[PDB]
Amino acid sequence: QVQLVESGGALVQPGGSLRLSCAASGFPVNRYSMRWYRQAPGKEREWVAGMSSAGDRSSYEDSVKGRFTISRDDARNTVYLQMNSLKPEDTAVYYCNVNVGFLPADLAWFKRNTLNKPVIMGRHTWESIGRPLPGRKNIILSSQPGTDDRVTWVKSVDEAIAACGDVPEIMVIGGGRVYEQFLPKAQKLYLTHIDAEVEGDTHFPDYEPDDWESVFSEFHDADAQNSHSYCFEILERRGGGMISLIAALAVDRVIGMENAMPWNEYWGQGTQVTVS
Ligand SMILES: NC(=O)C1=CN([C@@H]2O[C@H](COP(=O)(O)OP(=O)(O)OC[C@H]3O[C@@H](n4cnc5c(N)ncnc54)[C@H](OP(=O)(O)O)[C@@H]3O)[C@@H](O)[C@H]2O)C=CC1
Ligand SMILES: COc1cc(Cc2cnc(N)nc2N)cc(OC)c1OC
Repeated sequence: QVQLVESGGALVQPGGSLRLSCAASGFPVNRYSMRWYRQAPGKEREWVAGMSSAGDRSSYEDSVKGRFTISRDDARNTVYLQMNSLKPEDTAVYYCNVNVGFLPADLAWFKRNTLNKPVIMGRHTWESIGRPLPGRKNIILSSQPGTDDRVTWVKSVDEAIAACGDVPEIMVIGGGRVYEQFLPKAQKLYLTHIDAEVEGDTHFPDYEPDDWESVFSEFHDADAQNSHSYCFEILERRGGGMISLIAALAVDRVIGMENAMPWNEYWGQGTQVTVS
């Protein structure tokens, strides 16, 4: 449905020039602000350049100012990154990005309901967040050794729970495969229901409503602060422990698309630029 694919990456000599393009599908580039990011080898993703919805404002990161220029062709539904005077430090995977909404209310809800609790998440969700959640014991499930010694890495559901210790509540924070496993064990669901019709590749497991009793619920219209209407909800299991799940669900239980939340943004595949 919605898809971005970059091209133009190449091996290029220092001082040379390159032009990246990002072909968009499923939406018009001139309706949203488009952004370029890049991730140098074994480094964290950084923002490179962006262009506003109307095409009037172009912003650049310090290290590329005067060398890169972003532009777009409304007809070809494509964004471009002209890169000149390439430096070896420009070496990275370059990623196209579209900003289709924001929902800070859900992130405030998430923070408020997880601070001072341990959080369990799968490896893909760790990658989607990209950073430890401060003020929380982070527990990541993965069959493979960890890659970040700031968080606790575990190899099984039972170890994840044991890693939490004796706490009154454990928060399972995603993603789809992890939710499936912890749903049968959960006493409580914190849900954000988002009024967004999006396809994704990750879903919240179907929970049966008669299994669950709503103890809190609160609908908020969309406005200039949250671009989709949303409804917070807290459910308790009829006939239950300390395990809670917290998740934000768009229509039909979609929770994710390529390690991002599709009510807010979509990412491209990335194109490799090597300056050497
Ligand atoms: N809207 C929302 O509320 C949320 C949305 N999301 C979205 O969900 C998507 C990711 O969900 P998903 O793709 O399901 O991946 P998950 O985040 O559930 O993590 C999957 C990985 O976790 C590890 N894992 C899971 N169970 C076990 C186990 N029993 N023992 C060992 N390792 C285990 C494996 O890692 P390995 O392969 O290393 O063994 C597995 O591949 C992303 O798009 C993200 O944006 C994420 C969080 C919340
Ligand atoms: C703190 O930032 C993120 C948090 C989450 C997890 C999460 C986010 N919102 C809700 N309601 N439940 C969750 N389990 C997921 C994210 O990406 C999928 C985040 O980055 C945007």
